Amino acid sequence: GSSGSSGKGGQVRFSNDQTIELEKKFETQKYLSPPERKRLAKMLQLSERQVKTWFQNRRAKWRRSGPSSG
Repeated sequence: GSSGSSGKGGQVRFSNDQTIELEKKFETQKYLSPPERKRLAKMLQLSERQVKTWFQNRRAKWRRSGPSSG
């Protein structure tokens, strides 16, 4: 009962599988060099700007989520 959730917010455009991986990646690396991001956009069928914006914004948020002060 107590259990609960929230969010489902954001003007992001991605697919189920796309999002799944898109995240599983940022986990191992908050960022991604051009060499990869380029190929990734082809693997997940996403766009460079989509793989560059998502991550970028992701970290910006993750930072606050993580205790890592500095």
